[PDB]
Amino acid sequence: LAPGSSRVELFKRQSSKVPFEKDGKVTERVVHSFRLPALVNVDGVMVAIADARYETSFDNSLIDTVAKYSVDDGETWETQIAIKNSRASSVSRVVDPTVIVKGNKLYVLVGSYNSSRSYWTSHGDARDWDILLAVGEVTKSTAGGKITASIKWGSPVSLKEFFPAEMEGMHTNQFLGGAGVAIVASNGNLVYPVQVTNKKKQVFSKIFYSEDEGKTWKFGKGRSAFGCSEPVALEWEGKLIINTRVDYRRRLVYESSDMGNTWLEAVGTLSRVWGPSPKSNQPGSQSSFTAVTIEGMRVMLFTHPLNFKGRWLRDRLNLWLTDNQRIYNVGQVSIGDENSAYSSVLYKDDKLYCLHEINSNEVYSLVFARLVGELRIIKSVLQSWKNWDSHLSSICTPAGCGPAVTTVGLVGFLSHSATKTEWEDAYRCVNASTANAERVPNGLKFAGVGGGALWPVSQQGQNQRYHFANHAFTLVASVTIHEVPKGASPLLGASLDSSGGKKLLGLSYDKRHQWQPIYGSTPVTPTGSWEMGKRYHVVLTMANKIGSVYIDGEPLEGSGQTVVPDERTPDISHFYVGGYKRSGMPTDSRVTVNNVLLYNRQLNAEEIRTLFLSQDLIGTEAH
Repeated sequence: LAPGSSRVELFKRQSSKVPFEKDGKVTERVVHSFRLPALVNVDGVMVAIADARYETSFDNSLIDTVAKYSVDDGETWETQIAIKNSRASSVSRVVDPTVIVKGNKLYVLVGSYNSSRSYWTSHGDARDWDILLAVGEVTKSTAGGKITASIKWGSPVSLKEFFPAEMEGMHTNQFLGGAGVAIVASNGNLVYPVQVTNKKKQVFSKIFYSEDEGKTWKFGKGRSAFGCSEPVALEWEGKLIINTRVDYRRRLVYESSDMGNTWLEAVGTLSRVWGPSPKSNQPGSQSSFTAVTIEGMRVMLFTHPLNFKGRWLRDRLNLWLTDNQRIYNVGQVSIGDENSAYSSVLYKDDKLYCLHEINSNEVYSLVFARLVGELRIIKSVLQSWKNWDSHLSSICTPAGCGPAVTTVGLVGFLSHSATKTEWEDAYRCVNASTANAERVPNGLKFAGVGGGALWPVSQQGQNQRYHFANHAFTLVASVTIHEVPKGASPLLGASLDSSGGKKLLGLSYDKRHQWQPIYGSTPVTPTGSWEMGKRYHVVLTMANKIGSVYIDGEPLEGSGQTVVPDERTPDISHFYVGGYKRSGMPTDSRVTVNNVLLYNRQLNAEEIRTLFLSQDLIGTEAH
């Protein structure tokens, strides 16, 4: 939890009480565990919705959906049960409450089970299942000169009638919301990303939406891959972005521009960025994933535990900030090494909050945190992004001005800022490590075996912000060679392995004053010519499994070559710059590199030309 931030235990395990209604009687009952936080703003009233697991944290036990609401930004709260289970048995439960806010209404979708003690994904059929929608209506009043609010919960309605018996190649079994908070699309539709099972017990995500305020529901035709559960979605630039949990694998993120009719993996932005554990081989988690506008910039906030412990412990809830280009680790929201899996982040009236689980010995509370430090950090980073984008965009490029330098898809930029061991990302997300580097205006001058900079890709580890590079990228830099090498020496490239010996696409230079563009494993053909001391503009582009290298805005011989065998998807380890940064690699690159730009797409010809013409103008040095 960042400095300045603070929290309270709001839904306190084995302590907080809820109004338990049964057989027409209501008793204030202590709840063992609270899980599945959903925190929203309904017309000025903060509402925290969750599972009240009365007797045990075990999923298949007695659970009602609890709501707490506050009209003073979380200082004080009222408590209610928003949805009660069927009371059919000792383990009846309404589960995975998923919340949409629209106007003054809360739409809450829950699965409902009567007696099963088994996990829902293990059920061979739906005999124990129903899917219910309850609507809470929030009204504010000022009887008494002080703001008050109340929420009237309607009886739940089954939406089972809207669940088709079959979907393409399958027979449906059950579905649930993805938990947390869902959305109202810009066209007014209520949109729930849902997790669905078929009779083979596979799980997959779908979009389940309503065009008539929840009276009828439809499923989008398309779906995620199997294995994607607890989906969470937001709308971004006219598309749904569906961010899914994949146990034991990296999280898959999809985009859909037609209400779920078609799903495309967001390989160029957010898919596979977030791993569920350091080695991405443990269970995943529910995640808060929202689009908000902070100081005029639309961005997305995403949370997920880092889970260093493994299994479902899911310690170290981390918050991420992204404008769909750069992905910034705001930091750890939870405290120390506590288990802290599920969460919900709310941005309301320029304050940031998070309601999240803490788990000791399988007894769970929800803490309500005021993310003061986090918002401060976020605003600082966004200012940096807006400022560098503005700086680059405002440059009058050489003819009257030429086309603007493009910042669309610009993800990282290594320029003037650098410390003894790092070359700093102007966008503040991923620095490059360096060796044998001397600072020069807008870059670094390298020399000696082991010299160079390493801009990590898979080397980022659990969370891989540059994963998009495995699908498409453009890497741009200005370079100057100061010494003729003994053989061929590296200047710039994307490496598939840690050494730099296995390259996806790179540029080297040789003793015959020729460039050696390297296209994957293709035998290298030296080409062109360069002179010592002259600065050259280098662009490496990769898209559709094809690599190109440009020098001074012109593509080198060999460009347009396949760099990825059509079968697999690359796993780039890092970009190397100005050397391999590997003492074990035999080369000595004596070169200066300035202004390294990384884009998450293949730049077009005009864009490349503009960057070439504007090389002397883009540095961060004076700014």
